[PDB]
Amino acid sequence: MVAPITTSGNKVLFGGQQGSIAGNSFFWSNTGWGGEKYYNAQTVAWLKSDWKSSLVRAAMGVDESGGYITDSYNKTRVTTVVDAAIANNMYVIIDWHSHHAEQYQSQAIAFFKEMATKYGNNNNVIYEIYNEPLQVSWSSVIKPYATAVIAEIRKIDPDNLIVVGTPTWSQDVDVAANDPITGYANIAYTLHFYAGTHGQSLRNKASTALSKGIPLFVTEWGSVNADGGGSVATAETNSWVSFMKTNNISNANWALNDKAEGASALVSGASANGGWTSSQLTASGTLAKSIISGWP
Repeated sequence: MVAPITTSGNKVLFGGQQGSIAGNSFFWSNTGWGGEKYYNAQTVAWLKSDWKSSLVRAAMGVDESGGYITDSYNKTRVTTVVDAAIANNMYVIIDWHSHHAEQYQSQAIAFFKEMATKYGNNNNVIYEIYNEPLQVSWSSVIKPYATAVIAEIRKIDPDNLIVVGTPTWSQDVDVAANDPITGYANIAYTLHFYAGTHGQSLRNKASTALSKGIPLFVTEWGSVNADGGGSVATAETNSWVSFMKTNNISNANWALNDKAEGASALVSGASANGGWTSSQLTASGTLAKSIISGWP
């Protein structure tokens, strides 16, 4: 039903043609952290019908407090959002939302094997296997774990996109480009930016990476500071959108959530049933709807 996603050189393709999609990341799924109330079919359908979103990202907390490693119901929140994205003809990222993914390798393999088995025949699904590595080695920390998890997914789901986290909160895509994962089909690399913190020096590294032949996917970006706080950087966000559209870079905005921080798209109390009007969107949410609604 939706077009299958593939990669070829530095391009992420849809039904074999260049293009890109825009949508939304939910906040951490973790029990007690307040983003869980939006993991439901009404909010998913509303992002589709009112924001024209093409994509939702289920950000399943792993080793953080209330994450999947101690609270099994995180997986239920993910499957609820996956089923709803399929029901609404939207792509969906299943995101192992950890800063230490290599330390939970067997758990990550088991989880992605169960997902690939249940969902691997749907074109909608994208596997994101390591949200945000920290200041750790690409060759000696991330790449060996990413290779192990990809080997296992590809034995079950030969095709659907896998997106791999990069060093330094998924900034160092130019490092991954110097030592890419070869031999497996349809693998892209994560770039995260926050417009209040990151500008031209980070676009320069993304340009280097694309020049060296690797495809990028922005599974998370914000218009505020990297810690999720602060003011919307409208002009810097525009420069990033220009860069993403130039290079057909798909993207998910952080976060569809109503916590009292700058990155939250919604004003606190915004209904979990969706139906939000203009005043229930924060400065960041207003700008993200504009970008997503206008995406080519």
